Amino acid sequence: FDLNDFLEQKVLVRMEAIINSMTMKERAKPEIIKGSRKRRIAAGSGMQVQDVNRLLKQFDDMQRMMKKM
RNA sequence: GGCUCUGUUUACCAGGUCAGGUCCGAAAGGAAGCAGCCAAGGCAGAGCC
Ligand SMILES: [K+]
Ligand SMILES: [K+]
Ligand SMILES: [K+]
Ligand SMILES: [Mg+2]
Ligand SMILES: [Mg+2]
Ligand SMILES: [Mg+2]
Ligand SMILES: [Mg+2]
Repeated sequence: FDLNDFLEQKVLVRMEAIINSMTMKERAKPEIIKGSRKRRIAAGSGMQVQDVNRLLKQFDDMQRMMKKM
């Protein structure tokens, strides 16, 4: 379960936008998204880095649930 | 070394086109710009000079 799976699953638009600014490697392994990539993704999606942090957290909470359920 | 062909590789760090998202505007209209793709660069094989 990665960001591609989360992608398929104005807030929803904002969330898809952040994923749209990512490279395929970032969507496949979100853990590689550190400071520099967050900044690139944020500016590229018209968001603030804090918005990218919230999206990544939500993705993480979902991945954790899927791993279980 | 150079050029060409072919394969492959490359988040951002002055290229092009820029979906989505963003920004300015009441609108008409504009703008910046990530991903992708393209170009280009990296690593090689081959050919030519
Ligand atoms: K090549
Ligand atoms: K682009
Ligand atoms: K952009
Ligand atoms: Mg680039
Ligand atoms: Mg550009
Ligand atoms: Mg648009
Ligand atoms: Mg408006």
